[PDB]
Formats: sequence, structure tokens, C-alpha cells
Amino acid sequence: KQFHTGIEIKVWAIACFAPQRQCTEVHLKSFTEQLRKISRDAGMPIQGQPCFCKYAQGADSVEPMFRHLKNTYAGLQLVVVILPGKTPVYAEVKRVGDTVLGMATQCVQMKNVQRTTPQTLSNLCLKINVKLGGV
Repeated sequence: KQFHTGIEIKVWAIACFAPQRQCTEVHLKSFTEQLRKISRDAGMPIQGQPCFCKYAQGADSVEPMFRHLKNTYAGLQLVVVILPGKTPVYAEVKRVGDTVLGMATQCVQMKNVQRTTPQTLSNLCLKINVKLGGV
């Protein structure tokens, strides 16, 4: 797909389902900073400060967390979900986001948060661009 202009992601959250001892606060902050810069450079700026950034454990935590987000943050545009490898969490994020609450979500693997690359960040940006683009 082609790149869609006019996207500005002001209200967004991080839900980290990877263990904090593996994906620490500094990893999260660093990843967020890198994402802020590349999305900005591309003309789909994601603001540096998420409205919410918390750890959770297990697929069962997905629905309560997303409901909380929907109920707390008006105009929420995106939830970025960090996954610990291959996990039932992924299917649950898709079920809850797409079919239950109608919330835009984008998953990213823990390994790409611990150590980012421009390529993996670009992959993430393009996926988000498709989701929020209106075509």
C-alpha cells in the first residue's frame, strides 16, 4: 500500500505483555523515542509521551486493560502491544481490539523493543499507517 498523509497520533498507549525484567522501562522509553523520530520524519508523527504505559501478564489481562483504556482516555487512537514471542496474547489482542471494542491495536515483538532497528521501526510505522489511513 501507498503511504497515507495527514496522520497525527496524539493519544496512544503502550501495553507491555513482556516481563519487565526482560523488557525494562528504559527499553520501553528508548523504543518509544526511536519510534517518535522515524514516524515524525515520515510525516505520520506519533507523539513521544504515551497516555499510558503499563505491564501486564497473560492473555486474560488483555480485555480488562483495553476496557480500562477505552474508559479512561478519550480520543485514544492506538494501543501498541509488546509481545513476549509466540503467545496466546496475540490472538486475544486481535479478538478484543477488532471484534469487541473496536480499538486500533498494533503488536510488536519484545525482541524489537529491546533492540530496535530502523527497518523494524519502519515495518511498524507502515503497519500503523495502513490501519489509520482511511482507504
